[PDB]
Order: sequence, then C-alpha cells, then structure tokens
Amino acid sequence: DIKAVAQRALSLMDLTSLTNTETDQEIIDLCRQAKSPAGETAAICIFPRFIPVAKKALKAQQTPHIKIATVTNFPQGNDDLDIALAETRAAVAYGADEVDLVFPYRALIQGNETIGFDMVKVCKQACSGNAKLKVIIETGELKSEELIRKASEIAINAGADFIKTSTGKVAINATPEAAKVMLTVIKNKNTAVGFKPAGGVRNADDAAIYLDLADNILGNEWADANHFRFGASSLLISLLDTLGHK
Amino acid sequence: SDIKAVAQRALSLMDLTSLTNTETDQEIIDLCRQAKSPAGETAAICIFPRFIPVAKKALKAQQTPHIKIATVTNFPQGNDDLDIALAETRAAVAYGADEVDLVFPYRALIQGNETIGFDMVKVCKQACSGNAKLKVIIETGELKSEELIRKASEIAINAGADFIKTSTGKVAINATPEAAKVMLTVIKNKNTAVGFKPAGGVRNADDAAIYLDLADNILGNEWADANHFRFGASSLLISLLDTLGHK
Repeated sequence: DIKAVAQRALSLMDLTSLTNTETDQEIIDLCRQAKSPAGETAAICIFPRFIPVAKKALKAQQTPHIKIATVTNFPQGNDDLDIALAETRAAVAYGADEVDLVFPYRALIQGNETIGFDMVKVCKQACSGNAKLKVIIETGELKSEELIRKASEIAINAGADFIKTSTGKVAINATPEAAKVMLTVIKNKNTAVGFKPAGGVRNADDAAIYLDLADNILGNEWADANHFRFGASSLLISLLDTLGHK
Repeated sequence: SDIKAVAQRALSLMDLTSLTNTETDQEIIDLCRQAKSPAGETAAICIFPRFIPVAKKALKAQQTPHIKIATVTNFPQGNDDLDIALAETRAAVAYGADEVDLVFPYRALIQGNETIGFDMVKVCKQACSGNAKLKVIIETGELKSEELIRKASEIAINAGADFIKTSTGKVAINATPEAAKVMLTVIKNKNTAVGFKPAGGVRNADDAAIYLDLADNILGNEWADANHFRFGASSLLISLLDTLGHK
C-alpha cells in the first residue's frame, strides 16, 4: 500500500532547507510546511542561526514536538576538531534538538581513522543533555563498502546517536547499497543507533526502498522516529500528493 | 586636529567589519589579513557569528592574537524577543566571540516599553560573563530625538553594557555628531568605564576626527583608547592607509 508508505515516510522526515541564504520568513514558512495536512514531520533541518526563529514559529503553531536539527562541519567535513566542536557548541547554545555533524571522511580515505573518532566524540560530549548527534559519513564520497562500513563503525564507537548517509551537496548521496551497509553495521553494533538516508529520496517509491531495507534487516518495528529519518525536502510535496493532498 | 595623526589614531581603534551575510571562509581570512595592516593592527574585526572559528584560526596563523573577534546578535532588526536575543548571544559566546555587539530593542523603546531593553541587555550581559564584552547598539538613526538617544544609553548602561554603539550600519541614518555628543555625555555622567562606538558612514579620517574630537573634549585626551572607543567601519581602513601613505 503506497499510501501507507507515504504516511509512514512523512512522519519520519527531517524537512530540510540548507541554501544558506534563507530569510527568516522562509524559515517560518518551512516550519508551517512541516505542520502538514497529513500530520507533522519528525523534524526540520536548517542552518544554526535560524534555530531561534524556527523554535519560536514551531511553538506559536502548537507543534513544539517537531524537532530542530541543524548541521555542523558542513558541508566539507574538514578534519579540524576545534572548528567542528565550536560549531557544535554554538548549535547547542542556539537551541538545537539534534546536530548533524559531517564526519572527516577525506581524512578516513587517506587512512586516518583517529580524527574521525575524536571529532565525533567531543561533539557528542558537547551535545550531552541537550541534543542528539547524527553523523554524516558522506557515503557518495567513501564509495567503497569497506569505507562506508568503517566510517559507520567509528561513528558509532565514538557515540553517534544516528548515522546519516550524505550532505546532499555532492554528486552521489543516499543509495540503497550504502543504506544496506550502514543498517547492517547498526544491527551488528547497536540497534539503539538511528539511520538517516539523505538526498535522492523524492517520492514514496524511493522512501519504500529504504524503509524495506530497515524492516528486513532490523525488523518491522525498528524504524520509528527515534531510529529512522529521511533527510529531504521536495519529498514532502510528493508524499502529500500521494496521500491525496494536491 | 592633524588629519594624518587622526588617521593613525583611528586605525588602531577600528572594528574592521564585514557583515554582508554572504562571506566565504576566504573572505574572512582576507579580512583578518587586512586587520594586520602596514600601519598597525586594528583593535578588532566584526563578523557574523558562524565565521568566528575560521577567523580565530586565521588570526592565530598570522600571529595576531590581540586582534579581538567581535560579532553581532539580535541583528540588525533589534526585535524585542528576549529569548531569541539571549540564544544568539549564547551561541556567539559558544562560537568563541571576544565581543558581542547586541542590537537594543529600540522600536519597543519608541513605543514606551523601557523594560524589555533593560531585561534584554542584562541577560545578554550575563551570558557573556567570563568570556566576552557586550556592546549595545541603540540605533540612533531610528531613535532620532536627543531624549530617546539619551534614554536608550542610560538603560543600556544601567543593564550592564560594556560599550554603547550608535548604529547597525543597516539603516538610512547611522553615526552622527549630534548622537555621539549625547551618548558621550551620558557616559561622562554615569560611568566613564563604558566605551563608545560610532558605527556606519565613517568613511575617512575627516569623519573619524569628528568623533575623536568629541570624546577628547567631553571625557579628556587620554580617554579614547581601544578599551573605551571603537570605530565600526569597513572601507575606512583603505582610506586611512591611503592618508598615511601606505599601500
């Protein structure tokens, strides 16, 4: 049932806007859009400086349960620990519920597994008692199964609450192949860790591919809002269309 | 005053500013480079909060640790939402700001709400405790009247402002001699430890002399060092260096 899929995917969305030129009105408008005719998305995902305005709008429309996710070390995934930590500290101070941190994947590709652990760990510590930490490993740039698995393992060891496939800002983002690798790592290490495919999920058919992977690898009941998110934007209109809201 | 001497004096009091909100890392590094000028270092740079970590790294790499990093919050609108201004100020501190330039809720003051201005400046001052100085932009170009400019200054100072600053640079009217005179007089009458920062429309040494002469005459010759006086400006630097004969 494609409508059941669409309804389920909508409730797991991190409704994303990351143009870096948003106006405050566009952020208010995004929060309004997250309060959809078929229900609320799980979250929004926006740049840190927009969090106070978003928190205010979400509260005014009586949907404070819609989480505010943001991004740090983004999009490049540089290997500078001081900068990533400063941004994550600021994201928390802005009022973020969740921080989507970009893993230093280029450093990993060059054989440095240590900076990735260190960066994820100190940023996790900075979120303590305030926010969840998602870690973006950028699977489209890691390419190989070995690297995708390895980044996933390091991120979980260092304390990630979610592992996320992509920034959305590179050539290749979420893929079924990458998703299967990451979901499998989650199963083998810690089923408490969530999974977030981002970029390339545009309709209910795409959503079903990733939901079916999660259901088949981790069980039918695993992928709730605490364990599964879609990083997406245009997906919401497509899902609403599928659900009969043109 | 001697115009070249003023140029030299004014340069060391600059908060070299870039607030386009479309800067890249490279433009921030370049701003830091410019602040290390052939005539001496500016007192600070002033940039949006998210650029502070890159600026910090760049300032360290060119070995200019004493150039402070200032930023802006509640900016530029000066809205009267305390929670938003507080959260931005906390983030600015978390990013690593040395100084936070907060916009006072001046439209609320114009409508007769004097309390929100006090409360907002105070909680933001508290958020800076141990980490940063708080400057308060009262937007004199919008307050317009001497009475409102004096009142916003008094409120900012009572609530704990380390500096009072004339303008955001984002409205039609910014620093003016008239506004400066009122603000410097309030400082003189309430607390000479509070600094003054004319900002916006200061484009050359002639402009700078106006504000330095006012400070000198009202508070004394020794008063306006970098702890008590800043110029909020950008293209001013190039103008001063040209006046000083530097390339």
